[PDB]
Amino acid sequence: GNGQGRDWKMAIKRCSNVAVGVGGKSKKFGEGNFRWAIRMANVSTGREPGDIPETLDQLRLVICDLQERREKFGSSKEIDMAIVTLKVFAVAGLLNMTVSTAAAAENMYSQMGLDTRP
Ligand SMILES: *C(=O)CCCCCCCCCCCCC
Repeated sequence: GNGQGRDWKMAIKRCSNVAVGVGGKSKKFGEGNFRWAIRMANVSTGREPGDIPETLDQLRLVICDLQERREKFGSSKEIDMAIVTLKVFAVAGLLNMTVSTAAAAENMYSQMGLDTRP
């Protein structure tokens, strides 16, 4: 609540277009949503609530971590969603990509060899 950033406001505004439901009709991301993901995923990774990086490396790292934990534990829609959120935001943010659906973004991150397994 002090300083602002280009990639920050640009990422959020763009994320609004991202289709979390995957289909191209409502159910898109946003400010509150993006926060709910990073916030939850943060605590899940035994990391303080003040986790707000600004590098594609930091994002891809958080994913691999949360994935590893959620993996050995099984699978959870909640945590799963948070992951896909940080993914689309990372690509559509750092890469300023126009992710049509959170699902597509995650597919690219993994397809490129960033996210462990599909
Ligand atoms: C005042 O409102 C403080 C909150 C503003 C934080 C700025 C954004 C910091 C960078 C986070 C980017 C997300 C990376 C996954």
